[PDB]
Amino acid sequence: DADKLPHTKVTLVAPPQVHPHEQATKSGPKVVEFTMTIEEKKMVIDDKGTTLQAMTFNGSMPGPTLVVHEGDYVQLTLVNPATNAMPHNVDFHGATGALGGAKLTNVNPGEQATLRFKADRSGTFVYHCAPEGMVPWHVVSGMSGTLMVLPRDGLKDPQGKPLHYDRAYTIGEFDLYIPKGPDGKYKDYATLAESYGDTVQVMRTLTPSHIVFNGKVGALTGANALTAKVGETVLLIHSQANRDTRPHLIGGHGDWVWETGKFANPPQRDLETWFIRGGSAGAALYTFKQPGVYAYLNHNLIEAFELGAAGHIKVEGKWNDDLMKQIKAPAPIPR
Amino acid sequence: DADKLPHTKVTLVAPPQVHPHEQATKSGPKVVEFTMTIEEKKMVIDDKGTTLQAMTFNGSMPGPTLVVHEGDYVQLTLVNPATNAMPHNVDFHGATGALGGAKLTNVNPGEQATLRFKADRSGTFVYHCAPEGMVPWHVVSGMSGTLMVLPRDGLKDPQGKPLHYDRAYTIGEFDLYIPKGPDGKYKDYATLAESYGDTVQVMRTLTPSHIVFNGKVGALTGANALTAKVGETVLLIHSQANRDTRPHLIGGHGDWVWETGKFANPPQRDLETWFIRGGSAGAALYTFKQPGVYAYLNHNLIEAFELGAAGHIKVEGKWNDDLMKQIKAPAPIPR
Amino acid sequence: DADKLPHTKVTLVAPPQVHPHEQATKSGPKVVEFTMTIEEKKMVIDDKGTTLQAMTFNGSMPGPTLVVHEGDYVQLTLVNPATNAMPHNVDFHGATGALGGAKLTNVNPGEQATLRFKADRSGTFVYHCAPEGMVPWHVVSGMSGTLMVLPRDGLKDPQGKPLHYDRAYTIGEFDLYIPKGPDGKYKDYATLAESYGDTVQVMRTLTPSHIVFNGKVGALTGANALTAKVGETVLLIHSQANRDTRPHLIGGHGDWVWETGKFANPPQRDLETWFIRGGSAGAALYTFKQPGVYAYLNHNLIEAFELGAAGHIKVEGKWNDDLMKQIKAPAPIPR
Ligand SMILES: O=N[O-]
Ligand SMILES: O=N[O-]
Ligand SMILES: [Cu+2]
Ligand SMILES: [Cu+2]
Ligand SMILES: [Cu+2]
Ligand SMILES: [Cu+2]
Ligand SMILES: [Cu+2]
Ligand SMILES: [Cu+2]
Repeated sequence: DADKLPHTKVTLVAPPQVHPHEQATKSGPKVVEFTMTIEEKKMVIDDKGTTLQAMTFNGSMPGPTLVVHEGDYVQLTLVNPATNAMPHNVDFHGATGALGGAKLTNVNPGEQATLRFKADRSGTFVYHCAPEGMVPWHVVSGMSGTLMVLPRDGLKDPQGKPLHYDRAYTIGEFDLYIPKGPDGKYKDYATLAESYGDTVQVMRTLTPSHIVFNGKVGALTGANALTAKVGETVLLIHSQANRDTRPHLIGGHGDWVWETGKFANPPQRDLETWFIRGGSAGAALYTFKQPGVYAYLNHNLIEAFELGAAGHIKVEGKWNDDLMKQIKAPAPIPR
Repeated sequence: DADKLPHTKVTLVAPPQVHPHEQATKSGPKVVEFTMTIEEKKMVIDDKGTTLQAMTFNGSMPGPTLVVHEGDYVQLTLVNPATNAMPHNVDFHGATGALGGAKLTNVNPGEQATLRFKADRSGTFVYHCAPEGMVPWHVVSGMSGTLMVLPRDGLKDPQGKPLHYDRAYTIGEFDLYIPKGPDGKYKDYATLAESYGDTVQVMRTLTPSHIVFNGKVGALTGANALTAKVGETVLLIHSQANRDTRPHLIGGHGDWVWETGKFANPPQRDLETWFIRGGSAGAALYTFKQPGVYAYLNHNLIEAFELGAAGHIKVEGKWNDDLMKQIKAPAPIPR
Repeated sequence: DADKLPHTKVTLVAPPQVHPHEQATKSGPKVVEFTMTIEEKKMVIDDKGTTLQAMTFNGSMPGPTLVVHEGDYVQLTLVNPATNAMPHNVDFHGATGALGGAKLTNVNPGEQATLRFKADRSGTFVYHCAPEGMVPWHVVSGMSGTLMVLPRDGLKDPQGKPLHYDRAYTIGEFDLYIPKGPDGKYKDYATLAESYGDTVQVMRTLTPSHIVFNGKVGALTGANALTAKVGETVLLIHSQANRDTRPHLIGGHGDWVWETGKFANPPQRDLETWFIRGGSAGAALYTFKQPGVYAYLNHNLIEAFELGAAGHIKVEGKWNDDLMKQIKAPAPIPR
């Protein structure tokens, strides 16, 4: 009986980081408690000052990643402060029943609720807001994130050998539908409510205006690049709650990848590019072998470079000429 | 030799049901005989009364699912009544040769033809009309359905364990390209041929006006919701003859899924959302554990809730608080 | 050490053919040397005379396929002739470090460079141009191709059994973004640079004007249809550097398919339609069992038949009535 299990509290951290956690654990099932507080806020999403009347869990896109182990119970207190203007709820693709929890968590501004479910299936799973009658708007406006449910004995390759990472990063990719006025410029709305009708018109075209990692063009670049070093193994968690994407790490690979994001299935290896179906989260492991600034992107290259679905990984360490060597630098064609 | 095997006649049923059949069978190979009659008709596809100048196998979108076992031969009599305007035929993705049967089943109005092929590969396979030079149009206007070739000893998990279902449901998803006039309203055409030029313009934009399950918005909802109960295992067969989709059961999972639809391959488990490549049929098993109304949808949520790609499953039974419980109902935040 | 391994030179051949190679080999690792020369050129891409200001590796869309074996080193000399307008480079998805090679092969017109990398992972991998700030334009204008890294002991089925092909064909599929003038007709530009701004605005709409195999509508039809015969096994290599596609052989199957294109993973069998993610190359084997003209296409049928993503395979041999038979030819409905 779950009420009699030990309860532990986890403090969530902002993306792209993930809160500390164990992979293989000797611990038995717990009720792991989390709190998230909804925040509606206008956000600048590109270098030209275009804004999004956004909606978020915990003030970020994506929402923070919640990690537990298979057999644990997730107990979330969802808070919708009075400072907000719209109702919300939460649907966990990792949960069973009641439309993922959305039926049991309808919180209007000024309310909160607490939900518990058993995390009985391992994998990366999307959670997102889903108010009846306007699910897409709330999702495309920013309300999604990942629940990672690791197996108790950690991650395994297809032969049962253990796989281990030194660091997890979480990337949420958001297809945005920002309206334009008659002058062809993006509209800037004084209120969330005012953005609704025009935004739904754009959504229905199925053509996003921007596709961003972690909330804006350039979110994971420059000072905010992800970081690693040669010999380090990273897990890259990638969520897309509404639309397909095809992650790729330029100059690297997916050493082991769960593109459908479910760890009881054997991963695939050596992938150049993988595929995250809209409404899911997948995960890739990679162990760096070369230093340099890598790009991690959606390999529809228009969506990456023109619409924003690209970030970087700055990697420290020593260059390996056996893996790759510039035999002759760019020079005049022999005459 | 095929001519010397026992012949048997199966009566097809209208989607979303699937005609009665065995999973594991003791029976040996048979020539299984099916008849289908092409019906061109004007159908109402949304709640505003928009119409499609539709083309169907047997009067429904999708056509009925034909079920046989691996090793059986399928023998179809395709009738094109005199009252239709156009020539038609049939291409079975499950068959080998002559463009899937299409070159051997060219029936003009007033004609019929009979085709036999060996169903030597197990899986769900799309069949669709494919008249030379008119293929996209006949397919997007409704002419597709599923052939399921069950393995003789039934469905297997990756370790070879048997998987069994209590009820199969068949969902066809249709991307529709309905034209609009200068006033921005959907056009209503008196004849099939009248719809052609305008429909082709809309098709070339690759943007569907509507995406529907089983022929219309709301087809699998209300009185026509699918049904199940706690403890029951359903097989959800999903076809999309022209365009990708990404099925998801909200509040549930894909316990075992063949997203590429081919049963000699091992399935994957615990999927939140899977992927049906345009031009294919796939199949998912799920055993319900909670009662309630579930949504089964294409998890591009715009595609689902704005354009029509969603249905419901009403599930009877007892709520299980271990799996999910409302610890605290929505209430005001302590001030 | 790579410097001391034997070096051999391979002469590339024009798609759809692949240069002669072994599958299983007794040879040890080698540094395999290749040369490619970039050709910018205006090309006619459809039957009404529409032109693309194209960029190519070696004069063709796709660039030729490079075949080596796992553990070999690839050593490419990349030549950008004095007569081209733009800088180029190469990113091998099969290589590790320096953005796939891109940072080490920045060749302005009149320059060349030589890159070595270890092909330590088996599979079909995209290579494509990637000059900083112009990646999408160069890829969609035609600068991509496949590296096939064959395992030393050749292709294997899921149980470890060997799989052998008699002939490989390489199909590169290109989503094109050709601009239109105010009159609604496709623009025809005098120079490459003239095409830039307009092309970028089409690209951002995410809607291709054309999607073609090997450079143009009907490139692989008529006199240029691919060829085979009953009993022959072919390997069909399919690359898409920018956008998803869903290949299908009409009247056939993918007997064994690596849709993510990585040969250390077990393939899937009996596929009707497979899925090549944007930014990847995949591979399918089929053994022909019926003669006739097959269509090989992207099974979004609008993309295939309206936009151009279709070709043909003409197959010689003897019809097999057990696989498929016209029991009754089209004839009047009985009365
Ligand atoms: O490797 N894609 O830029
Ligand atoms: O079988 N696709 O036309
Ligand atoms: Cu919300
Ligand atoms: Cu969802
Ligand atoms: Cu037809
Ligand atoms: Cu087809
Ligand atoms: Cu280039
Ligand atoms: Cu690339």
